[PDB]
Amino acid sequence: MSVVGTPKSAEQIQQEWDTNPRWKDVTRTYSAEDVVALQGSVVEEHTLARRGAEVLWEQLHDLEWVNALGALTGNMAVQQVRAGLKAIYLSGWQVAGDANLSGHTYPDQSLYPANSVPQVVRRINNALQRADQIAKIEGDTSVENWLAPIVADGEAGFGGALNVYELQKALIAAGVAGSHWEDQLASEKKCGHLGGKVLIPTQQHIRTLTSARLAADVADVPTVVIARTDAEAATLITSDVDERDQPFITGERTREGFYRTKNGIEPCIARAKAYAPFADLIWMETGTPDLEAARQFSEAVKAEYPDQMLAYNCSPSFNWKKHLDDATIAKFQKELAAMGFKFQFITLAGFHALNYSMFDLAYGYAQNQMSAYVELQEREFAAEERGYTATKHQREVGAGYFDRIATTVDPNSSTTALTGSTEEGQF
Amino acid sequence: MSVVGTPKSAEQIQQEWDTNPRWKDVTRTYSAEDVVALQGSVVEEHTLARRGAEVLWEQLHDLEWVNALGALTGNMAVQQVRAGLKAIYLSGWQVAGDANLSGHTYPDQSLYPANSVPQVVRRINNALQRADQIAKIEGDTSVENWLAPIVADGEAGFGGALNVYELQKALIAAGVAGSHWEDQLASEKKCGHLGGKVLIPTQQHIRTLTSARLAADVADVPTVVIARTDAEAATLITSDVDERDQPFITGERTREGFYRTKNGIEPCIARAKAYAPFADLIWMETGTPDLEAARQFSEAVKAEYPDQMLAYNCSPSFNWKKHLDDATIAKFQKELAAMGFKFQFITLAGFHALNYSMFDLAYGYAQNQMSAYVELQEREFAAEERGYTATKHQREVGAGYFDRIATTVDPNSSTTALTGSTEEGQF
Amino acid sequence: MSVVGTPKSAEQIQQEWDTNPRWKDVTRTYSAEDVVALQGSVVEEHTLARRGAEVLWEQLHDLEWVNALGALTGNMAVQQVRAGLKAIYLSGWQVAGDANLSGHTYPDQSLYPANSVPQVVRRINNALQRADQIAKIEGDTSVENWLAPIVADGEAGFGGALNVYELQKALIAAGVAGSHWEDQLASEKKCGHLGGKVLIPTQQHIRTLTSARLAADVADVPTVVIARTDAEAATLITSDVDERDQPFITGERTREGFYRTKNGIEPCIARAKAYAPFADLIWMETGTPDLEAARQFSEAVKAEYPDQMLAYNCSPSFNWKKHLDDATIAKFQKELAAMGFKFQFITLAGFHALNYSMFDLAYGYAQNQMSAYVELQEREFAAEERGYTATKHQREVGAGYFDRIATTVDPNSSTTALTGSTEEGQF
Amino acid sequence: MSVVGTPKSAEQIQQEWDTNPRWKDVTRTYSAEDVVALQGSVVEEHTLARRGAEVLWEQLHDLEWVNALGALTGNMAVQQVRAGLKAIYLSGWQVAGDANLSGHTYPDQSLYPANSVPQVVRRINNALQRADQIAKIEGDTSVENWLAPIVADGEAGFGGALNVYELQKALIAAGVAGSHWEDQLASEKKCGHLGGKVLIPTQQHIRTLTSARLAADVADVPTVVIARTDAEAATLITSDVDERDQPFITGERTREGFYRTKNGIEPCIARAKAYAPFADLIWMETGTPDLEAARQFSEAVKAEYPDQMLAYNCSPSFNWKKHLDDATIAKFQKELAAMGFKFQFITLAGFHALNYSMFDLAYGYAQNQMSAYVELQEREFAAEERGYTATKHQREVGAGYFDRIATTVDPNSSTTALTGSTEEGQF
Ligand SMILES: [Mg+2]
Ligand SMILES: [Mg+2]
Ligand SMILES: [Mg+2]
Ligand SMILES: [Mg+2]
Ligand SMILES: [Mg+2]
Repeated sequence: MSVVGTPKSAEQIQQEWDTNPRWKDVTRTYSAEDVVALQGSVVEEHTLARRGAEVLWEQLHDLEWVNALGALTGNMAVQQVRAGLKAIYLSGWQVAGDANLSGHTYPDQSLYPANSVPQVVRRINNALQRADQIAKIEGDTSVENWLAPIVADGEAGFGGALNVYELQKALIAAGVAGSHWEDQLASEKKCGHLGGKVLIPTQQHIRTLTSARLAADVADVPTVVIARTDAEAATLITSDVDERDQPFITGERTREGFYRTKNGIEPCIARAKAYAPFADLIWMETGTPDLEAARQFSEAVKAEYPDQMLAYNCSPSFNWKKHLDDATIAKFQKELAAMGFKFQFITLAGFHALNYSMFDLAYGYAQNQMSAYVELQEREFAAEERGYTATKHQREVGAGYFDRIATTVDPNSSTTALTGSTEEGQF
Repeated sequence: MSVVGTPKSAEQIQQEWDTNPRWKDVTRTYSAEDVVALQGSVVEEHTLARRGAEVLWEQLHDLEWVNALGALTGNMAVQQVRAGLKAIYLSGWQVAGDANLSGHTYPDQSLYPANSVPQVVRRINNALQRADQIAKIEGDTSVENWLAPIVADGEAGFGGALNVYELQKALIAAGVAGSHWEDQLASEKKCGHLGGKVLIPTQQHIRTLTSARLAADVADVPTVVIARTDAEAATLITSDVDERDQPFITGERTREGFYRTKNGIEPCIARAKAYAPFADLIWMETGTPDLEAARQFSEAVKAEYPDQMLAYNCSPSFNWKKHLDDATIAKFQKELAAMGFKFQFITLAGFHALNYSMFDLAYGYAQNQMSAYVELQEREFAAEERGYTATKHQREVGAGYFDRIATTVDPNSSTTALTGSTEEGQF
Repeated sequence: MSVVGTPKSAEQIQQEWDTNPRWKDVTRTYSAEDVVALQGSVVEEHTLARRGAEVLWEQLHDLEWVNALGALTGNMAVQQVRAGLKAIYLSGWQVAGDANLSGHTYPDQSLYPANSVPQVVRRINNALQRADQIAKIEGDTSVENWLAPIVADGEAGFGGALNVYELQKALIAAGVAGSHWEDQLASEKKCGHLGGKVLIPTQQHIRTLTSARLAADVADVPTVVIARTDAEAATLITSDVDERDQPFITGERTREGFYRTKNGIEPCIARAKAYAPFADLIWMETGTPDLEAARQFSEAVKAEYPDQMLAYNCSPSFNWKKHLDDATIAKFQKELAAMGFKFQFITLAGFHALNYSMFDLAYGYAQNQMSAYVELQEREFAAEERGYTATKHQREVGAGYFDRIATTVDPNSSTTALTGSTEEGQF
Repeated sequence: MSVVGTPKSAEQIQQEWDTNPRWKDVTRTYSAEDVVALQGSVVEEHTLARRGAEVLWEQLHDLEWVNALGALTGNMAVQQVRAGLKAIYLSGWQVAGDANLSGHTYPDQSLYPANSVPQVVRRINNALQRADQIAKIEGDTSVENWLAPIVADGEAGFGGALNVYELQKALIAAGVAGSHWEDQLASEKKCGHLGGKVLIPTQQHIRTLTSARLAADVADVPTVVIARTDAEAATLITSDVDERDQPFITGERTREGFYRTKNGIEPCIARAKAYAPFADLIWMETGTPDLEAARQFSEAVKAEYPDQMLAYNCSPSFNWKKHLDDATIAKFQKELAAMGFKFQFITLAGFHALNYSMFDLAYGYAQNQMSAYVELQEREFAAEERGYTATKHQREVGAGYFDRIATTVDPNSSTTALTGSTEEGQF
């Protein structure tokens, strides 16, 4: 036998919950003994999840606010970090659209296999690790921490409390820093800005949030748990069993058996308060980018919970200039941070940048061929003064790093890559 | 017992070989009976592989030339077709860098799992199929053919003839139209524009081209087979056993057992000639974008095989404006076309478009937050006159197509997505 | 543009629904035109799905009955067919237990990723195809059909109607012949012999059966659709919306909002009758093997639907000796077949055979080392008289088939595998 | 900003290499600073790989010998440990045959995707972890260590030194304890007991072993590195470049350029000695299970390398009773153990166990239906005396464990699985 990965005792775990300020405003309805009972004889260490979660928590407290863009590939996350961004957002919508394990293009309705997001978390972490390895051998100290924390989409958990548990565990195994969970019926899940949304009862989402925390505790990592409510626009709910939901129930039913419910900020606020003890961050989806509406939500929840941090989705599902002038747009995130919205993210940033940049290049290329590509390459060259490095694509993906591996195994290797390359001679 | 998928007879196959103009200049050193014995009692129909290969072959003869850009995600290929391109190039380098089944970022050295490119082939077809389905329910006739032919990188085959066979079979099952195969040692494979390259003997590559043809024949599809030679810059070869290679052997050997060999256009020309009976297209990697060297290579091959189509890599591994003036860049592809270069491609187009667009957005975002994203969204709106559609990301990704499935199953469904979406109300 | 895989006209499909006996007893609530609307410009052929479904249907009408054993690996399926079986069962329980895409061991509660069963379907077809390729090379006419139809577990569809649709589509792409769908809540799905089952409303299961059929129609293949009811033991239902369900609802609720419902054969019979127009086979999960209960169910259904075929789970979750005697155990399937149970299967056969054989082997090995193994080898030699071939393991996994590919490419290869093998010299 | 996962200093690594008896006679031709240079800013902890490798190294010394059977599924490994076995062997031949990521059935020729064995390593560890978790909840302490060390097949590394590096790294991420590497040309790899084998030069294999050690060092885990030579039967070698290989070169060549070499125990002992400073265990492939040949190989090695442990493949490719008597067969492993073979394993145990046990059942089932199955269920019942537990399949697979998760999350949950089960009532 062995002591490696020996689980902590329940008293040690209790001590930590009582001692670490991380757990100041955090309610667990299960016991430390319950956690240990689920741990077996060996607890795998999850370095990147631990490191990420701790970094993320400090950033939410140390910065004015943390903003992120949705990344759907590893290289996308690398560029975000290279450009000075300090956190990464992993969008389930983007995974459905262009990066899931079925191989298919889907709308955002939880259609893809449930291990799809964990795979992209692991991909993003691998890509940042490579960027980190390359920087080290290059003596590049331009970025202090390549392993920026990742906050990923847990959707509606793909089923019940057990599905939620397995997803959080998978996300942790892959190195996630934070995960979010929404109070929608999993079998009818929608993007927050699609219609046809169905809520589940308040208590059912507390079970989800409890389940997400249990998985993190059993995995012995301080995963940041975010609760999201879709009650601003959802006109349906699965059941009227929960007394907290009954005030918005209208009596009318649909043919499927769903109850109609009165949507808006009011049930969002009540839901936020109920989730607060079980959420590190709280997020309500909205129909418009509106600062007053955000202030309204923020005030009401902080009245009850002064230190409860909030999250906001600066969604590309909004037509921004339709609703806001350049001046409000420019100050949007700053104002939001003043209200307690400490995590802010553009969910579909990667989808749009990728689709637009390839459309633009392919269109020019269709008309003018190489002239069109040369314009991009020249922009890349120009971008180097900003810190862009990917013009030299070979070193960017690690040709220099694997040369070092190769010469470590055999210094006189005849088959190394960078020496004699066009990159060496032309860039 | 059934007659679904029953194998043809050798006689039928032979007739096909004798009379189909597709096979005019194709040498097969195995028998039609050999093919049949490999087919068991059922042959699966590969619709996309068949359709793609037939469309590709006609475009090569119908169009002045077929050009393409490297796609590494499904959405990229969609935007390329939407912008008017008629074929998709699937780059092994890009798969190594940002889209392979290990989840890691790699340089272009055949490090990733051998089913990686096939998986991307299937993804790209899935994505094109989605765009096709959406076009049909939207009444969108702007794109003539959504299922553009995919030409994919078979690298050095990941081993010997059998690994080659299995890779070609997997590409076909995934629906590939064409595949290219290079005369390097698989265990030391490099991007053409990296150094450290090791050639295999001429006959070993003829064996590769034979295996790739054989897999296509057994799968019963007219897959376009592309032969690539890396002799312009490789200074090593695994063996001097082949008399056609001996004139360039120097005599010196490395510690690995590799022979030094004289690189340049001369051994490329000879190899291209030995490969011609086994290749629908021939491609030589070169160190610069140069019409004269292209002309030189084209002239010499055509003098011996007048109907031999060629392929040219318009590589991002070149510093284009360091080597050419804007006038020469503007005419490059049409000039190449005139010489017989019928398939032309920018291998790493995807990697650069993706990396540069995200660096630029993230950089802007870091300084201006929402102002930076809105500039992109506005550029997207502006692009609609050119044919861009992804600004409406919900329908782009099939929300309307799935709503159609939903209402087909249940016309009274209360939970369809687009009705009441912010997309519908703001776009 | 091309003719390959062009979709049929609505008129043509209608013609088939009208005139093909296959659809005699089949209700479709959507139209032929709805099917065409969803097929885009190109319809992929699915040879193995078509062949298997056609073959399965014929067998259901020819043989007294069709039985099968649950297979979780490809070799297992190969051996089942070798041993003379005519169909393969693909258990979701077994996939959860030992063959799903998360890599984890799960209980049967829809915990694993939704593309796990399609991947095993594809695996089993690949394995059978290799067995079929090898036979055609060894001139083995022993087995008449290596491509036995596969019937696969669709569970509760992993969510809503769209999740169901996507599962069926992926099952078909992998070459499934038939699929079964059960009337449970997916977020709380259970093995039928587990407790805590929650039913869905009758109409919701008709929605599922409809979705499964629609995916088959869109994919243009006559997949066998199987309807399963879990009403014998389930005491919970999600809603009281459906009038057909209301007679069993007690009026008592749970804290989650579920409704208590009266379980037993009576609701199973009512549900079966409701599912009948949408199901090629109907299957009632039961708590004990009981020829009497089976006849009761069988007679009640046939009274309304005389030609409705049924299916029966001979479940290892039963203690067979606690309930029955040797004489009846021997007649069991034959008697069921006379009541109209035309498809019969042992769900967990593979789990038990694999787990037991390995335990027995390992146990002996621990105390007796090589003696224990040598014994297994002897039985394998013995079993050769009954048709077993796996003792010559090299040729069993295709060493000779691949040698043939190798010599097809190059007859003079010095790197063939079987020549010089210890299989050639010791066997 | 974090110090979690900060790598050790060169000096600390150096100290471990100097003083820790683990690294006693281990040559590393690279430096401690070379290792650190490759580690980036963060080193991920690999709990199961560290634990397994440490445990395995101890067992190899504390125990008389360590023996193992090839496992190819997770359940298979659980039954091996349950039966008292102390280590698990992961066969590449078995992955090729029935458990690789292409989904196809293959002969043992390195045809499958290179990440296939790592996936089975992860699966096996997951399976053992589940069993550990259940046993802890059931108070079963009959197995002291559920997480038995896993020794895995690295084959010929799927290419060059960098492919070896990545395979070893993936094996470690998955939790491997040891890995073996053979001196064949990957592009022509064969199972040891097939023919058509090709050796690579001695120094090339040293490169392989050095790369495998480097990956383990960079990953900071004491992975057990095993070298295998295939020189006993191989009559071919890629090159005559290595002077240690020249004595066996005959001078004859093939049309492929390979060199004919004299096979036998002679080059095996020479290669064993060359590999010894780079291998924790040495393994020689034999034509027959002969104790005398093993004595001859062993003695020759210990005379120069006294502490060098050895490994032996008790292979099903041998017809065992065709060579040995029941008296020797029974003493075989004990005898080998004396000679210095502390690791012995049956490569294809799982294959034969699986294929036979399922052919047996399916064959009975085809004649006798349910009678055949109950025969099996009766044996499983009979085995609960020896410790067999899979009869109660629900608990075996985690039903009780997930019930505990469910009740921890919500003690009032009315949808738990075991209460009301047939397992709770019939077993
Ligand atoms: Mg989302
Ligand atoms: Mg809180
Ligand atoms: Mg390439
Ligand atoms: Mg099932
Ligand atoms: Mg092996």
